[PDB]
This record gives sequence, structure tokens and C-alpha cells, in this order.
Amino acid sequence: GAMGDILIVWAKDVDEMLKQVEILRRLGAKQIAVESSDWRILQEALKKGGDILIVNGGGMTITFRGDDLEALLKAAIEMIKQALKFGATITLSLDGNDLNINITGVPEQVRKELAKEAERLAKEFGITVTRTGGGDVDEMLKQVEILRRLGAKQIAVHSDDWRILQEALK
Amino acid sequence: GAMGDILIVWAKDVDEMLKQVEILRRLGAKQIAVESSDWRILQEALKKGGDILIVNGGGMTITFRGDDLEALLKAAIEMIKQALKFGATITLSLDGNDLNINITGVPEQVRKELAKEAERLAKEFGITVTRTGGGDVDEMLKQVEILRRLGAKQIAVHSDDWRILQEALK
Ligand code: NA
Ligand code: NA
Ligand code: NI
Ligand code: NI
Repeated sequence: GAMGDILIVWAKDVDEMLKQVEILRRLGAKQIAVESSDWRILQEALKKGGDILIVNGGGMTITFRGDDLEALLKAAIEMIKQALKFGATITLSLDGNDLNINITGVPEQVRKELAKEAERLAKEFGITVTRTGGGDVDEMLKQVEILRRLGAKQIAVHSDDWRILQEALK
Repeated sequence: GAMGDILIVWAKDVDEMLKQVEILRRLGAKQIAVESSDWRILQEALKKGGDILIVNGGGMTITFRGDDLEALLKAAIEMIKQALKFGATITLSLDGNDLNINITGVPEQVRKELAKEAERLAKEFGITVTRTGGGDVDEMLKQVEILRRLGAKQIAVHSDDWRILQEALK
């Protein structure tokens, strides 16, 4: 349409993803790209008729959950200051009682440190945390091949994530 | 390649963009998508041989600049807490002495409030700030048409940005 050709949906939950894709279709969206650290969410996006997927190879999504938003924000603020100082690109959103943090562009050693800090910050502020992605480069190569076999036409990667993975593959 | 078909570059500066595209090409990248709030950076990406562009229609990029990183972070933290509470999706990175904040998925009235708060926070912490994007929907429709005339094959929009613009166009 006049506004563009492709809509990018960041999918943090399989049901919210399907709900978002349906709302955009009813608004007349023709092509929808789905981004997720969760391989099952990307597989569900293909099954629903999508074929452009945005993968997170070497990074991860940290999701803080709790009823006190100011406590989610205190945990997230610490993750942001540390991730930025290490040279990460970070994406944040609020989703019900969840604060989602997509982190790309840091090496595996730094990713492991950030994942540990996420567990500690969750304890400090009395909230829960889940990590999605951050698998080895070999498991990513496997999951990407599976998406292609399931009918993915275009797979996109953030350039910082891709450079970390090439440095790791070398 | 085995890792994907498209690399996404977030371009906050025209020279860094051209430097990043060249580094990725030398690493053997075939297709590079460029994302920017700056229409001139997207025009430069087309001229350099790219044809997939990611536009920011109704949102904006806030860039804090200063030598004290802890002062950039204090300003950015306030922008993050407010933007998230209003339901924005936010992307952050450090670029030399700059902290870049991409904000999408808030209506024009909230965008104006965030832009003002950015000016105030910059004064409070003794740093500078520049805003890119947040133009009316009509100026976006014009700039998108200009990218298509300059040879853009695929234009992508964040789904939250696109929904704000459709609600505004209604
Ligand atoms: Na702390
Ligand atoms: Na303040
Ligand atoms: Ni992304
Ligand atoms: Ni983006």
C-alpha cells in the first residue's frame, strides 16, 4: 500500500502474534514479517501464511514478569545500562505484566553474563524472568534450515547479531 | 547464505551506514535492509545499491550527545520509563558519544510530549539532543513515494507505527 509493502510484528507470545496478524489483515495488511527469539513462534507464523521471518541468532529476549511495574522497570534499567556499555542494540516493550528486552550484538561470553545478571536482578526486586534464544551458532543454523523446509522465503538477521555469529563461525 | 537472506542495518548517521554496508559486503553479505528515521540516510542507502528500506512513519529517533555517559543514561532512562508506560516499542544503542533512542507505537500527541521531555532532560543533565522523524502522515506518504521513485523495491514499517498511522489516516 501507500505506506509500505511489509509490516514487522515483534512476537513475544504465540497467541498475541496470531491476534496481531489477524488485526493487521482486517486492516488490509498484505505482507507481515514476524520477529522472535522463539523458534516455535516463527514456525507458527509460517503455518499462519507468513513467509518473511526475522531471527535472533546469537542474542536473546529477556522477559521480566510481576504485578509491580516500577520493580520490572528497576530490573530492566540495570539490564539496559549494562547491555548498552557492552555495545548491545536493545528493544523494549510492556506486554500486560511482562517487560520484554531483545538484546543483540554482544559475544557469547557477554550474553551469558547478561543472562546471569537477569536472574540476580529478578531475585533482588521480587519478580520472575525467562530467557529465549542465545543457543550455539550450530543450533541456529539447524533452526534456520527447519524454517526454510517449512516454507520461509526470506529470513532476515540484525547486522550486529550476524557480525557476532560470523566472528564466532571463524 | 546459511544464516539468512537479508541483514538489517539501523543507520543513525550517513557515513557510519556506508561504512557498515561496506564491512558487511566484504564479509560476503548479499542483501542489506537499512532502517532510519532520516529520509536522506534511506535515499543514500538506495544510491549505494540497497532496495529494502525500513521507515519510521509516526515515530522518531531521539539522539542524546555528551562526554559523560552516566548523564546520557540518566536522560535515556527517563525517556524509557515514560515511552514504555505510553505503550511505545523502544530501540537503544551507544554510538561514540551518542545514545540513540528509536520510539514507535504512540499517537502524535504523546510523541510531542516525549519530544518536549527530551529537550527538558537534555537541559537538566547538561547534554544536547536532536529529534529525527515524527512528521505528519502526509509528509511520510510523500517521502515513501520519493523512495519508490528512487528505486526502493520493498518498504517495511513496524506494525505498531503502521497501526498509529492508519488510526490517524481514518
Ligand atoms: Na542493582
Ligand atoms: Na527527572
Ligand atoms: Ni528487531
Ligand atoms: Ni526497527
